[PDB]
Amino acid sequence: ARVAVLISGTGSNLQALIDSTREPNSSAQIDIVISNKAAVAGLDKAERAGIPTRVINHKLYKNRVEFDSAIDLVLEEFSIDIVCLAGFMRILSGPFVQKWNGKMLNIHPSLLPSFKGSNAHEQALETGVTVTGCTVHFVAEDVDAGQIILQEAVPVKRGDTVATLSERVKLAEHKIFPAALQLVASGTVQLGENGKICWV
Ligand SMILES: Nc1nc2[nH]c(CCCc3csc(C(=O)N[C@@H](CCC(=O)O)C(=O)O)c3)cc2c(=O)[nH]1
Ligand SMILES: NCC(=O)N[C@@H]1O[C@H](COP(=O)([O-])[O-])[C@@H](O)[C@H]1O
Repeated sequence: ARVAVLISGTGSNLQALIDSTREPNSSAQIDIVISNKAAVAGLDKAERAGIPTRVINHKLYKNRVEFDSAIDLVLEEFSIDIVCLAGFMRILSGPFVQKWNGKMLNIHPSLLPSFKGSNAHEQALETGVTVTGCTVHFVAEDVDAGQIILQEAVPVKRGDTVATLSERVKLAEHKIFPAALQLVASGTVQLGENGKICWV
C-alpha cells in the first residue's frame, strides 16, 4: 500500500513510520510527505530518507476545501492508498474526509475520547489524570472522534509539564502509529461498512 504522511512540525512520528515501513515485512511504503508549513524539521527527515516532499501552505487558500483539494491533487499524483496525519494540525473538510474514509489515520496524544483537540497534554495536566496515552484512529468528519485502531497508556508523573509528558507519550506514539499503519496496509484492520472497526 502506498502511503502519504502529512506533517506540520518536528516529524518524530514521521521518522518512526519511515523506520517501520522500510523493514522487509512492511506492507506500506511512504511515497510522499506533505507539510502545510515551510522549513519544519520533518521535511529535513523526509529529505534525508530520500522521500519526496511538498509544501502546501494553507494560508494561501481561501478556505479549507480549496486547501484540501490541493492536498488531494498530490495524493492522486502519487497514487496514494493510505494517508497518515502525523503531527498535522489542520482540521480537514467533510468531503475530503469522506473521500478518504477508511483510508486515513491520525495520531492523537491522549486516550480518546478524553482530551480532544489541539492541546491534549495541557488538558490532561489541568484535569490531573495520572494515566494518559495516545490513540491512532480512522479520521471521521467530527474531529478526534473516528474509529479507534490502537491506543497505549502512558503514566503522568508528578511535576510533569507539557515538555516532559509529551516526550514520554511520543515514545508510545512511535510504537502504535507504525503498528496501526501495518494493520491497515496489510488489510488486517479495516473500517467496516457499519462504520465500526473490523479485524479480519
Ligand atoms: N475532519 C477531521 N480533521 C482532522 N484533522 C486532524 C489532524 C489535526 C487535528 C486537530 C485537533 S484540534 C485542531 C485545530 O484546532 N486546528 C486548527 C489550527 C490550530 C493550530 O494551528 O495549531 C485549524 O485547523 O483551524 C486540529 C484530525 C482530524 C479529524 O479527526 N477529523
Ligand atoms: N491534534 C494532533 C496532535 O496534537 N498531534 C500531536 O503532535 C505531535 C507531533 O509530533 P511530531 O511532529 O514529532 O510527530 C505528536 O505528539 C502528535 O500526537
